[PDB]
Amino acid sequence: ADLEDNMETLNDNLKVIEKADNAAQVKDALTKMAAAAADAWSATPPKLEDKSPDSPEMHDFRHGFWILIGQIHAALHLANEGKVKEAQAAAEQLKCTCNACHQKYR
Amino acid sequence: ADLEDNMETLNDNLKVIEKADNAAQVKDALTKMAAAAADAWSATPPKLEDKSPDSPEMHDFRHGFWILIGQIHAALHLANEGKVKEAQAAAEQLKCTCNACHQKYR
Amino acid sequence: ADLEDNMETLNDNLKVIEKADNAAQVKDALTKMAAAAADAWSATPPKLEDKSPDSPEMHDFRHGFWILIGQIHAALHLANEGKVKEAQAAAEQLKCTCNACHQKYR
Amino acid sequence: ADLEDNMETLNDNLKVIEKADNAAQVKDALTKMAAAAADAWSATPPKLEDKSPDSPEMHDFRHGFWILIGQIHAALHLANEGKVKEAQAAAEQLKCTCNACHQKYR
Ligand code: HEC
Ligand code: HEC
Ligand code: HEC
Ligand code: HEC
Ligand SMILES: [Co+2]
Ligand SMILES: [Co+2]
Ligand SMILES: [Co+2]
Repeated sequence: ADLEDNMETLNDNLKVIEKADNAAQVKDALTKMAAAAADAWSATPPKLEDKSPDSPEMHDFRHGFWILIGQIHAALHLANEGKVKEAQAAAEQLKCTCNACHQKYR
Repeated sequence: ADLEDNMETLNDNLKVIEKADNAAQVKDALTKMAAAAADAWSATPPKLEDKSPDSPEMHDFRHGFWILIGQIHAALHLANEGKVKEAQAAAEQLKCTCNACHQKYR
Repeated sequence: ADLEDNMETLNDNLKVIEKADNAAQVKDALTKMAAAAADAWSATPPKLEDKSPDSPEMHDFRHGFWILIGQIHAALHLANEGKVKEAQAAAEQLKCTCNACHQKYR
Repeated sequence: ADLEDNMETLNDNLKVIEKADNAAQVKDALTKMAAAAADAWSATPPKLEDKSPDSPEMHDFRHGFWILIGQIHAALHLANEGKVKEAQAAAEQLKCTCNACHQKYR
């Protein structure tokens, strides 16, 4: 999917996680975030189009998704074992990763 | 120093970094925040003084300073590279982690 | 490429790095290793193939490539700074992470 | 405690974890490792004695304990859950962090 749609998927499912009651909903929302992040890994953002696909900026772009994916993965571990509030607090910290990439590249 | 002094250190040195002119000034303030974060790591915040030190809430509290310290290290690494403005942007992003802990435990 | 071929790309490029004489060779090789690692991410290894894709085992498998990719990125960071010796030593240390996953899933 | 005594604690408790047989054993050994890495953070290694305490080298040194403490804390999360196999696998991957710092600064 394109970068914009993966970003909507990330945004929509963070909202799902915030308002969720129960493990299964959080787990499904995180699984979809992980898939959208993995898909977005390979995109070139509008503001880096004139940069070489191996420039530091493009490396650091992919590095932001690497951080995000690890955080999603860890939240998924918590959700998978029923720790819903812990998973939600993990999701609130990973918002900071969204913000840091957005400040540099959005 | 106690937890309240550490937080004032963190807060004050965010302002120092924002208005700094050169890499040495950023590096010194970040060093002070790394020390105040490492010191707060072992504190018990008032809202958790009725939980056990070996409790999921205290482990999360401690984990929060570990996150903050890694982000402070990343910003120092930029300062050690002479990248003043980048280190300053990274110091600004710390606020998201400050807030994420405060939401839970302040 | 399949997992086999990703694994063989990782093996070959470690040698490339080991015998490299400039930063551009090391960067190149580390970039191909990052690529193959990301490709190996989504694979299912034989020894887990009668296992649920949601199992702790398959989560751990994926986590192992997340670890590897992070170390490769750190080695790339050093290569971008022209630190051929540091980047080579970091590359050589990747073998511990290679070996650690092999011990579990091979 | 001195750096040697902390490394002895780290080393001895790795071995206990590899040969442990109940949860509390792993948890207690990890808890001790957590403490020893915390203490060691603030030390100066012999090969870095004639370097500025705020040089990149001493910063990288401290950062290596930051990585190690993070990994110990994730292993401890598993142990505190009853996931002892898990946690022992996490223990094996920590060795790579030991080795990487040793190669550089021991
Ligand atoms: C990141 C850089 C920051 C900054 C700038 C601040 N904090 Fe914290 N903080 C935490 C707790 C539990 C408290 C309550 C302390 C108490 O009531 O005793 C605070 C408080 C503060 C303050 C107010 C201090 C006061 O005297 O009332 C300020 C100005 C402040 N902080 C700044 C806990 C945490 C964290 C736990 C993991 C983290 C991380 C931060 N705070 C981060 C920051
Ligand atoms: C990870 C779990 C480990 C383990 C099991 C050990 N270390 Fe370290 N280590 C570091 C340095 C600078 C030294 C030399 C200290 C000196 O010269 O005084 C060591 C040494 C050791 C030893 C040998 C102790 C002896 O006196 O012979 C042992 C058994 C040992 N270590 C175990 C530095 C670091 C780190 C810095 C970031 C990290 C992390 C580790 N070591 C990790 C571990
Ligand atoms: C880089 C490493 C990023 C991370 C991590 C996250 N986002 Fe992002 N996002 C990024 C870019 C470069 C852009 C601009 C894309 C474009 O085509 O202009 C975006 C955009 C968004 C948007 C707006 C999408 C749109 O319709 O234009 C949203 C809603 C968004 N991102 C959300 C989001 C969330 C919730 C994230 C963490 C969970 C996140 N993004 C991470 C780059 C990066
Ligand atoms: C798990 C997270 C792994 C990491 C990290 C690395 N490897 Fe790997 N490797 C893994 C598996 C499950 C296998 C078995 C593949 C199979 O289909 O049986 C392998 C295999 C290899 C091989 C042999 C290739 C072959 O066709 O048999 C090699 C040379 C190899 N692996 C090397 C290697 C290197 C150099 C790595 C990192 C730099 C590395 N592996 C990481 C799982 C995982
Ligand atoms: Co579209
Ligand atoms: Co492929
Ligand atoms: Co768990």
